[PDB]
Amino acid sequence: ENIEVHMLNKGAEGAMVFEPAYIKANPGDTVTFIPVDKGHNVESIKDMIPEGAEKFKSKINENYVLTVTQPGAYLVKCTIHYAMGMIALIAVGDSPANLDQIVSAKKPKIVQERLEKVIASAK
Ligand SMILES: [Cu+2]
Repeated sequence: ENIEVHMLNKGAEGAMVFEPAYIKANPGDTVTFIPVDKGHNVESIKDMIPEGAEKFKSKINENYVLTVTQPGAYLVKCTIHYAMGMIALIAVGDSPANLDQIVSAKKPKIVQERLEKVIASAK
């Protein structure tokens, strides 16, 4: 199945957000990122995707279809607005083995707070 995600300048959680910011998917699903506001992209974060997965980076303002195969958790960002907290978490399959590692990893304090809300007030 397909899961559609919007990239927005402003949303429920504030400025520069992905909606939804928590995405549950199964191997073989697709995640479609739609730039409803311009100035955004999607890129996988170094060491914050499962082992075996390839990294990716889309073009600014492009509609991007991501096919997820390897199970685990994926933290993705908007390259442009990562420092302002623009991130989304994709969880592929149940009990993603690297999720605690991702939560502990080093990242901007604004992104850390949003990530904690996605796993709490999101799952
Ligand atoms: Cu952005």
